[PDB]
Amino acid sequence: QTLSLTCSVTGDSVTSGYWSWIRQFPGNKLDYMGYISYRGSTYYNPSLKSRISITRDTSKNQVYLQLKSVSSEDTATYYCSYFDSDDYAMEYWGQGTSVTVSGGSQIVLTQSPAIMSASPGEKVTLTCSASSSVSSSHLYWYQQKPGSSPKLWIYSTSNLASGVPARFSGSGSGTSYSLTISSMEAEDAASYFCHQWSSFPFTFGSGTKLEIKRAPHHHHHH
Amino acid sequence: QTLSLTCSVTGDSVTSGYWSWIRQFPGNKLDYMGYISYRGSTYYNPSLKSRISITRDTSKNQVYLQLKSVSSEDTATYYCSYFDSDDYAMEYWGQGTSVTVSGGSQIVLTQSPAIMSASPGEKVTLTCSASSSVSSSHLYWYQQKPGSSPKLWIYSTSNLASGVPARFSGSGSGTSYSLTISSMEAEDAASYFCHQWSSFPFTFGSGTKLEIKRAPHHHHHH
Amino acid sequence: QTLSLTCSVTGDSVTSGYWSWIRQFPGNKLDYMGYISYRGSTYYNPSLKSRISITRDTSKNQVYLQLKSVSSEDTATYYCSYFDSDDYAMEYWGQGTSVTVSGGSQIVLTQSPAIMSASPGEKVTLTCSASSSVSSSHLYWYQQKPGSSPKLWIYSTSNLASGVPARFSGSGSGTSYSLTISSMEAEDAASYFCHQWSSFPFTFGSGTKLEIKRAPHHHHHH
Ligand code: NI
Repeated sequence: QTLSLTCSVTGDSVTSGYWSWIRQFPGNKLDYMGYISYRGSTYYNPSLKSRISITRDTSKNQVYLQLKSVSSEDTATYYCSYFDSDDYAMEYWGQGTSVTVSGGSQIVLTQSPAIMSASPGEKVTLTCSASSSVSSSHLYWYQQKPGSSPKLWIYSTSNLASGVPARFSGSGSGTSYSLTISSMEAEDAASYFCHQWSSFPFTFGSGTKLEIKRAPHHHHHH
Repeated sequence: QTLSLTCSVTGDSVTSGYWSWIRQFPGNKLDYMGYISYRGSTYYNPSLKSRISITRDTSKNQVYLQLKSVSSEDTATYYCSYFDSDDYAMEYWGQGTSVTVSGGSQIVLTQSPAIMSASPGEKVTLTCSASSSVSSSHLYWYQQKPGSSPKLWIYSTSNLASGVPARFSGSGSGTSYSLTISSMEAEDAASYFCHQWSSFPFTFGSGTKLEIKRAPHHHHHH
Repeated sequence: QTLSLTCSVTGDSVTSGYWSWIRQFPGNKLDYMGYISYRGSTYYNPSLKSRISITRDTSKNQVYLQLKSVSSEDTATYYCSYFDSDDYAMEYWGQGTSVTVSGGSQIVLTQSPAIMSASPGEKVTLTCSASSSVSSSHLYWYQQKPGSSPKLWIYSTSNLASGVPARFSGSGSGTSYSLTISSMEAEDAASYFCHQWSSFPFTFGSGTKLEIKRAPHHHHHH
């Protein structure tokens, strides 16, 4: 029983780049499966390799993911991301197709805490601990709102994607990195995953779910 | 005026299976349109048949839905689900394309209540009443969070999709089935639809919207 | 460095219509890029024209968006909408593919306020001010819930898409238009954008984010 999914984020055009498949398990732990480059070369995450096969068909203009010998373990939502660059670097993510099946070492990134509780205007600080050293220009932060696919929020440790509101910043180097918000705003109620792609295989943090309380209220009418 | 939508969840590969179109009306009442099998055979829901036409093109690797003679009544969001099995059973849903048009018997599943209000840690119990007897291994439960497409939560009455947190269980047989949560968790704030596919045509419940209160608070500072 | 995206909302079938690309910037300001018609003719928004190129391939059954000379400014989420009509008028939107890049006159519609705070059952009233006169049958209202793509809520100023709950209405003419809800309902917690397509180039309002308070509570146990 094989899993076969299609991807088609990019159009015609396109002269290079890297299509990568990524799955998110329930629990939200993100997993980097592998990629296929324009000139045909692929990379599969060792955790599989024997099972996974990424391919493409410029004839149909579709990129495929074949995950042989599936089992309830592969139940997750699958994303297909496209990545290109010179100095300018483009990154777009597909929608996530949710898959459910029935039959019942690297740089590990440690997100903490698993769920930060914040009221509005409050200063917020999230930490990501890398099980080893990671190039500071290959450390990324993604924001994900329930139902949406990951949005590149901060790239190269401290650089804010265009449009990220000023209240955000990104600190770090070597094994300890962090993201902070000068002061909540409820539009920041999401999940933040740190990402590292300097060491193969590429990894993601477990997640911090960020959500704000309501703020105080009183009843001295009174 | 015809409605023409495409689907492409599966990739190359694939040696069988059943692509099925399903629409969700505003109100969230889900509707099972029909399916097309790999070896070419189709099934259309009687409510239409004269209007609907499902087809595929392995050349473009796309599955199509043609719904002739549309009218404001067909305004809904359309999903394309793929279903395969031996003993292992794969099921993945497309994204939902939202359609809006302007011009102004079976086993009916009864969800109840239409909207359960729960605080955290509370025991929760949702009921689904079938207008007739339904095979207990063809009764399914789907969870849908606003904006997302249905996620297979429980299959065969009481079996939890991999990753469904332990606090969930599924009771039932014959005409009365139910789903319960040992104790809320706000991540359970979604909609739960029961599904039956033992009797043609296949049907879905109306929906229960599940959402939690906040929990108590006090002000004895004091 | 060019941006190349694909679209495939429509299926085979289809005898005309207009595929249009629209981007939404972080901040949510919506932007109308252009369209391509079935018989091949295109229209590009003047803000670009030199950069944008819309095309299609009936061979692959895909519609493309090529946005040459990208820069962090084009970071947004891109939608592909399909529009057809005789008297019956079909409109469906794609999913939004989120794009992020790194390198650091018309009828302007003014949404107000940028964020209305409402408790349940309350009468709500949102206003849209057009920098000039707009045909009242080319003024539209879209609802967007975080993570979802715009849903056509009201068309031709005052006509409710099928399924829009009765509590909604749409007032206006000439330069001032408005949308109202007879009484909240928390399922109305979304964003509402007014849209005008009588004058080229077509425009969208900035957005009003609509969200309800909780309602009062007391503690006289007591
Ligand atoms: Ni109180």
